[PDB]
Amino acid sequence: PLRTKAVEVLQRNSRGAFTVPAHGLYPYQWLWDSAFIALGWTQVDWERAWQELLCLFDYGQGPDGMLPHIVFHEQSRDYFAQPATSGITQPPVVATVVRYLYEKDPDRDRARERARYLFPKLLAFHRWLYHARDPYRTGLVVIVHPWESGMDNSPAWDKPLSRVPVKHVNPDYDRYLSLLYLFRRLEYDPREIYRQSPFKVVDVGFNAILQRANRDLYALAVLLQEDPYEIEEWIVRGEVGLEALWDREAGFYFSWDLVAGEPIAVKTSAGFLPLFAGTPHQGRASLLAQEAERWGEKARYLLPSVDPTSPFFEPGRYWRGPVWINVNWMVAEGFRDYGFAALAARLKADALALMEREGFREYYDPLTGQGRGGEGFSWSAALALFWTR
Repeated sequence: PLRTKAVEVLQRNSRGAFTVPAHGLYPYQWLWDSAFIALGWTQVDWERAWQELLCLFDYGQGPDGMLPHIVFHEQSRDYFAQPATSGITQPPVVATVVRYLYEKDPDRDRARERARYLFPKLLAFHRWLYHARDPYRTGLVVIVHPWESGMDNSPAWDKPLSRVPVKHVNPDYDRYLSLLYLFRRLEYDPREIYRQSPFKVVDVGFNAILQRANRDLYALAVLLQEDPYEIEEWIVRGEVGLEALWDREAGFYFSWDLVAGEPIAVKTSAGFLPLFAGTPHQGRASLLAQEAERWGEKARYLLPSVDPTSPFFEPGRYWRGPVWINVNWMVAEGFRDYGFAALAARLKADALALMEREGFREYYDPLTGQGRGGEGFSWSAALALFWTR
């Protein structure tokens, strides 16, 4: 059965206080993955759920507040000296997860201590994001590397990647490396990099996840009687920003290319995420529902990472068509919030169906349902568990 196997995947991937994204990988912890995985652990051990995140912050956060998309522990970690880490970040879904753990932990004493310990660290991460990636206080942050979107080869990044002057067991990169070399040359000065990076994009997914996190960080601040001053500012500006990404003519949310100074006219699953942030009004959400329905007419399993009718659509190629469980989850949550129960139910049904038939894989072919990528993929198992709690 799904749940028992899911728990087996997590234990197997467990390395003390953190969980590796998939089987066969080195003992490295990932920011985005660990957040989703924590939700999974709530169905097994709450202390272990909390430890996943404590480990991420304690061993991965620097004095500037940034949370690296990867912490190179190179070893197992005991429950709550400094390992190496990446120099970039990834989707900040963590605050949304921490709010859940805090509100649902049966042990109230533990919840208060863990939430109070993590709050300032969460504040620091959000602060870094805006100070470093939104210096002009627009309300929107930019990613300087396609990897930061957590959707590596999304077709939306194609053009942007083009201008760049030159995790998986199963065996572009030239340009991904160039950016890192540039960041190195600039000795990672936030001010300089934001100004010089040849790749600067306002990712709709990254920002929607961040706006939802801001909203949840605020709730956490009030419940713990912390000062919400800074969070309030991010929320108000963020509300204006995310909604600006809506393209009336195309009837969809697009990411923006600030280098070119234009919207990236490519419809991907990330464009549905503002539903998760809760910014659109009902009319806009229904246009999104209609679009998701359109996609369902060309794919068997719901929510391909890219419009099935898009010329960039490829059924089994990472983020260029395949179905992802974490995205199905966030989008379903959002549709439910706007009253599209049936659409939300379909997303969950397809997600559970895929994992039941193929097991816990990284992504799935939307036309055949074939599993792809890593095996025993952690947040597919974690979300299977959290999904059916």
